[PDB]
Amino acid sequence: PIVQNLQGQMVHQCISPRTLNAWVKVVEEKAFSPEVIPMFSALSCGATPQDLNTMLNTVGGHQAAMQMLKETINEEAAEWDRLHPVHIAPGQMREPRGSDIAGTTSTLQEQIGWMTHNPPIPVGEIYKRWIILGLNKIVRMYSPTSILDIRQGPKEPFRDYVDRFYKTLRAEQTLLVQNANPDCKTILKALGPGATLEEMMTACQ
Amino acid sequence: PIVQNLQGQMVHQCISPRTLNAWVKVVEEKAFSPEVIPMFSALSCGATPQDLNTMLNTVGGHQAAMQMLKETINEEAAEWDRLHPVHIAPGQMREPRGSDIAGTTSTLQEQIGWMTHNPPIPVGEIYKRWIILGLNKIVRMYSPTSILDIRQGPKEPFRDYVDRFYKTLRAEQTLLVQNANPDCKTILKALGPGATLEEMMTACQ
Amino acid sequence: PIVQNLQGQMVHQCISPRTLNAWVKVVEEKAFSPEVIPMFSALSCGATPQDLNTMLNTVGGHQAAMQMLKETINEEAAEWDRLHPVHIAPGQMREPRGSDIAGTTSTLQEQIGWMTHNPPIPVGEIYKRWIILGLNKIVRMYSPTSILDIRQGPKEPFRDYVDRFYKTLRAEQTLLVQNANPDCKTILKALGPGATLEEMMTACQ
Amino acid sequence: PIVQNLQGQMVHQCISPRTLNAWVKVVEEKAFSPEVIPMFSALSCGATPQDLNTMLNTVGGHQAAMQMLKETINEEAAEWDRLHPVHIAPGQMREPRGSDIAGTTSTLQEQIGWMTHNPPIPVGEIYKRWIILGLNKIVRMYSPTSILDIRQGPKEPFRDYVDRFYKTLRAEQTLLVQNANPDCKTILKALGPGATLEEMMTACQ
Amino acid sequence: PIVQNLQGQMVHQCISPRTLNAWVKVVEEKAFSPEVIPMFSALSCGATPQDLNTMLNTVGGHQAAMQMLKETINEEAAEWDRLHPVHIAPGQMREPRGSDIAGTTSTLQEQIGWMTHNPPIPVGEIYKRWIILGLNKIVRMYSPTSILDIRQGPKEPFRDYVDRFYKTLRAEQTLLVQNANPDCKTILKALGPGATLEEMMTACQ
Amino acid sequence: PIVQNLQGQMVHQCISPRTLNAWVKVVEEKAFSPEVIPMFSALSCGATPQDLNTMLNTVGGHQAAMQMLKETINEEAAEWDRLHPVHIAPGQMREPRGSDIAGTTSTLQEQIGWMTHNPPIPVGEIYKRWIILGLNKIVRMYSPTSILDIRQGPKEPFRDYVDRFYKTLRAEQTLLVQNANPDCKTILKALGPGATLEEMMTACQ
Ligand SMILES: O=C(O)c1c(C(=O)O)c(C(=O)O)c(C(=O)O)c(C(=O)O)c1C(=O)O
Repeated sequence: PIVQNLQGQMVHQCISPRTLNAWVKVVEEKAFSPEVIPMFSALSCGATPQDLNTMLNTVGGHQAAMQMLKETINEEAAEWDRLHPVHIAPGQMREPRGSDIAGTTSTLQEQIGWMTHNPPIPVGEIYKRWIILGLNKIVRMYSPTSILDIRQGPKEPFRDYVDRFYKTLRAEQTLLVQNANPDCKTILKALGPGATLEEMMTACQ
Repeated sequence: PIVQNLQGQMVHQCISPRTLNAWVKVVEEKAFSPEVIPMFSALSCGATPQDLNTMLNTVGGHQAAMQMLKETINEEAAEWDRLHPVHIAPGQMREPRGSDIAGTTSTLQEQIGWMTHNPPIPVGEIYKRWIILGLNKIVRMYSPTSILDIRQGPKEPFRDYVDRFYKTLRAEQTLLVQNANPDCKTILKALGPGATLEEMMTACQ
Repeated sequence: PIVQNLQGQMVHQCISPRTLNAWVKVVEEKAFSPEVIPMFSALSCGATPQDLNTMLNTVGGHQAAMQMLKETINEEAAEWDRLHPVHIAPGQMREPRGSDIAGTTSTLQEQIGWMTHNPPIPVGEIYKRWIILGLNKIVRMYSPTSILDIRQGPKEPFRDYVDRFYKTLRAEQTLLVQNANPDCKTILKALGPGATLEEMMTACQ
Repeated sequence: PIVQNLQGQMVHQCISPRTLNAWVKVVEEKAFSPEVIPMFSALSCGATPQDLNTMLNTVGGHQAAMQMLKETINEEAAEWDRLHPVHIAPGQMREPRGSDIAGTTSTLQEQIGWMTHNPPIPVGEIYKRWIILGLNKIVRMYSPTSILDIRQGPKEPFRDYVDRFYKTLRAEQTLLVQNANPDCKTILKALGPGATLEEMMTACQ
Repeated sequence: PIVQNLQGQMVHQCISPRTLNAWVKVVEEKAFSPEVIPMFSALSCGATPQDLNTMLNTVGGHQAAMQMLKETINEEAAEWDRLHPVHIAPGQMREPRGSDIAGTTSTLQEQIGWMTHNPPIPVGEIYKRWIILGLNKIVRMYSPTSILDIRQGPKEPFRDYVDRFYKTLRAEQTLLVQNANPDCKTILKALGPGATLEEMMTACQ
Repeated sequence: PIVQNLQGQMVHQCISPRTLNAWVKVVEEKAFSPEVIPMFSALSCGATPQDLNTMLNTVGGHQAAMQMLKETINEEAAEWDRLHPVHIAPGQMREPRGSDIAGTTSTLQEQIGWMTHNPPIPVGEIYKRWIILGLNKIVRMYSPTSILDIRQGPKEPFRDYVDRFYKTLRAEQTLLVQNANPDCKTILKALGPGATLEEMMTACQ
């Protein structure tokens, strides 16, 4: 990543073994559950494109997902090149193409040059956005259940049902009441409109 | 978070893999037991709003709770906007709205600008207060037992009973004596008024 | 905590995830065995009152103990206010009350101001003393056995007996010989007065 | 490795116990699965040739692989010497031979001298390229299955089949449709040409 | 401990949670096996007397040993006071007594003052020597077996026997041949005088 | 060890708990498998003689090996004294004897003085060489099998056989073909001379 040193200059630092292991382990344990995306984003804080490829490339499983991700990245790269055509002046900085942002045709030094320029050409942040776009599609693809099929069991605590409901809604990216069981549905219908989730949860507790 | 470097300037630092993992693990292991709140507060020391959302968003379970939390945050944000209406001067700092404090409509750079201003506009601390307000409501909601139902068993050591009593009181946010078993109740009644907890515990040991 | 930076100024630093976890784990594993107190003291090196409350508040169990601790803290705070009555001059430092030392009515900034003043008003150290006073009372309360009941078994190695003896004495805060078994008692009686523990242990080995 | 200090000079640092352990553990757990190579590359960020040999030499198993790697390294070293023949001026820097790049005939001090020269003679990066060339050959050798033999089972979810397919293709370094089972093959044939992987995966979900 | 900062001044640093845990764990796992002493010495590098007491006091078991250690420390302290009698000049440094070196009657500030004086009065190193003296006595006391009773079994590999022999000798603080089994004894007798351990081990392999 | 600080001076640093634990654990898990030596060398990067003794002395088992190591060290020390006889000028640096290099008769301060002199008298590196010489002898002694006895089983994959072969050769410090099983021997004989290991392994795959 690029970080501020103690003196206050923006310097490149090696990606840490702790960061590398954290990402690999979270993918092993959580696959593409929605909460993996904000973990990815936080673990890649200050990442160069090189770092971002490192993180993606260190994943051993899920190669169907990783191939879908490349497709998304290539679509975003092509759209970048459409909006940002490029024409080298000796010792000067060239303008990044899509594949330079994605780290496949740019060097680490070029990446550092862009990201620490004044003003910065934030190739790490641009690439991270494309990756997250791609990961969101994967999360939704691998979401196993429609919210229409999240219905409260006859003996299921309301809390547990609501957990399943909003878990599913998050992965999928009135119905809460309609899908409740008969006893809690009746209680919730008599709360009237504009009840908060807290009030519903209290009511069916 | 925003931290003091070695030289003494307030700089942004990436949230650490250790911090991220600690929060996720404490929620996995403790759910919304009351002691999770001071852990949250300590793990988010110096946090930007971005960091605070990261921590909340990396939680995979408990989505009923996370949705209740958003409701609380939105109520606190709306009350902020009521008390702090906002009117951009080129190169100048805009005033934060509720949704800027909550990190949903403000950039990391804006957040850093506010938090390191002289005097600081402490958007991380303001947001953390709203979050803790929300978490406290959740702790109380998920508190399983009334203090009225914490009663000492016939063979239950007084210490163990008092542990359950104050554990419950903490989650719920004279009765100690009334809920004691017959033998310890008699001992405690004869200590008279103004006995300390230490003296009660000694007496029934 | 407040620490010396690399340059040599006294700066506030966030309490680390490692420190937080170490304290929580030691309480989980050891409860109020006497050795927990020096661990507490070492883990809270340079602690502000805020840090000290964090450590105490992150403990999930033992709420009978934590309530006894508050009582001790309140007694020490009241005695502080008796010896140190307080009368704000714009931009000047106010004098700390007991509840300010205990971190319940003082801000982090006030705490830093006191602890880094020249000379320092060491509110973290003062509060830590009160807490340790309280923890010592708890260790003694939870000490399960009188030293009078630590007696050497007929087949019990002398070393193991002495371990139990001094373990108990430490928790409780001639008898070694009297409580020894008949065979070792006879050996120890013939060593005469002024035998070291080493010599006794050698003698009964 | 060679790193930037806080002041901004390029200094040698000892390889960390964390880095050493991470590499050894990844080889123990993953052997020569393709994802081990980007992990190697990231763990050896800023590595001297000495560091690179350390990492390779700390591997206890897989000595057939490590011997094949030496062969590749020696071929790359010989090709370096063919393109870069060398002729010592007192106190001056000598030009590196292949075996100097590979760290077998150069000292740590010579390596640091080359890597921190202006412009740098990047012996660590040159050697890392040769090593990765060698590791790629090993990954391919140890790839157990031809892509021709990755065929979807009659009850096998399409996702799981695609995972196996691209996993195999990666190790090996239209067919997706041809190797699908009859039911999904029919669905995929009716999508027509130019279907994305996402669309295929959606179609057979 | 007292350490050199980045600038090069001798500063106090808090004892780390990692150091504290390492010591406690090594005592839990190894008790007073001889190798615990060099681990102690290395873990207490730069330690103040306060740090040294912390390490000793965090040990929960082995209180017979810890009491023997105090006896040794008190003997060394008394001998210090015999050789170094002491007579306070306002703002000046007082001379340390034995109990000041042992950290029982000196403050952390006094300890830092002595250890960072020019020339240093190395109270941490002096105390560490007394502690190690004490620990050595304990290692020897808890050594379970005489070297006279380490004899090679009829089927026991010579290597394993030599391991037991020198393990015992280390704890206890020609015979190798005499205690060997008949077959290896005969081989070793025919090597003649001045055989190295390597040659003996080769001979009986 | 001696390290470069952030400013760029060569300073002494305490050996870290992580380093100490890594060495102890690698010896526990791997004993004197050949790969332990490069791990030792990397873990003792920048080590003083004091640090090197610490690492060796913290090993609890393998005392036959540790005694053989001392013998090797004493032979290397005696040869040092033969080549480097020594004659103290007030405030000046004395010349190191063999036992000073081995850290048994020199102080930490003397060691630092030699290692940071201009030019450095690299006593840590000199001692490390002697230790590694000694460790190599031990690796070879504890090598359990002659390369003559590594022969491919009738059903043994060629890869697994080659792994055992080069593993053994490494510990021991044409035959590959001769020791292959009949079927692979025939294949390898028909490749002709100058086949690479890769080509042999491909051929028998
Ligand atoms: O191994 C490290 O270099 C390290 C250490 C460490 O010195 O033990 C610590 C640490 O002080 O405990 C920390 C840490 O602050 O938690 C880190 C870390 O930043 O994660 C590291 C490390 O860089 O790995």
